[PDB]
Amino acid sequence: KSPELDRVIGMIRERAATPYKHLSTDDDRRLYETMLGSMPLDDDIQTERLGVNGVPAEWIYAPGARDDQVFLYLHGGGYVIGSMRTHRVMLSHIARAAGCRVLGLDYRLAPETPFPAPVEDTVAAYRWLLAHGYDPSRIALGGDSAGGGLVVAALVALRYIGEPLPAAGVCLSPWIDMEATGESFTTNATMDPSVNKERVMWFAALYLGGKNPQAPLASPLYADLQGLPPLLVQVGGIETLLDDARALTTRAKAAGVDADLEVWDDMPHVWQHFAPILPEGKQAIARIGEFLRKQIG
Repeated sequence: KSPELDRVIGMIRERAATPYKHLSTDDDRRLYETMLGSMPLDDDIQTERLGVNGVPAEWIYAPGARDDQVFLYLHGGGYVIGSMRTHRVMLSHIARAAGCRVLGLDYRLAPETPFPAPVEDTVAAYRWLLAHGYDPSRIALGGDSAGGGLVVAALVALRYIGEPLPAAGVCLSPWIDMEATGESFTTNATMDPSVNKERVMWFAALYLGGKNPQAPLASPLYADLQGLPPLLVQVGGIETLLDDARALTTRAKAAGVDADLEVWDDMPHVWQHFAPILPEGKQAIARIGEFLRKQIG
């Protein structure tokens, strides 16, 4: 009922109103860009496009950034849409809050390049960091929705191929279950203005390219989470993805991982995206900054 929240909900509903199933993939991508395009990058943010082991990526950082601390970021958008164009402003807020550099990946999207391309890209990028002298103890992975699941999957993959693990993971409204079996997909169906089971199914079919929906790297709900670094998980109380965040946290703790779950009342899917215009978004990002400062600081 805050005016700021009302405004965010309005922007979300305007996008969510448009029939996406009749749109070309690129029109769906652009529709996402359109929603977020009204919030410009601060004038003092530095960015640079580059390839990291072949993956298109972008440095994003505010003045006074510690150049040795890196938040490797995986954007959301169902593994189908999203990019630094949609995510760079939020990332600049996190960068500034954490006092670190962000390295955001424009990782391979489906249907052009389906699962497990994003996991491969995340590993390639992390290997690039290590090859260029960044210390695992000063690197954290982060991601929202699809990217949030990808953080977990990438961490498991890295352990499986014997890479030194990074210091932490951050998951924002993580999507960890291709089949959308979480009960909140039923109970929060009318509470959640952004995300519903239909749309998730749409993304999963495109991401999977016919592969097993329960594959641990697509659905880390089924992955071995042993040995992962401390996780911060944020999610909104009205989200259909609420149970994905809870299930991830429960499974991580059972695996002996240090996982902290924050359920933010009344907040929509990836509300941190609207930090420039939403107090709760700035508050949540401040929390992320504190977590990163603790882990990679």
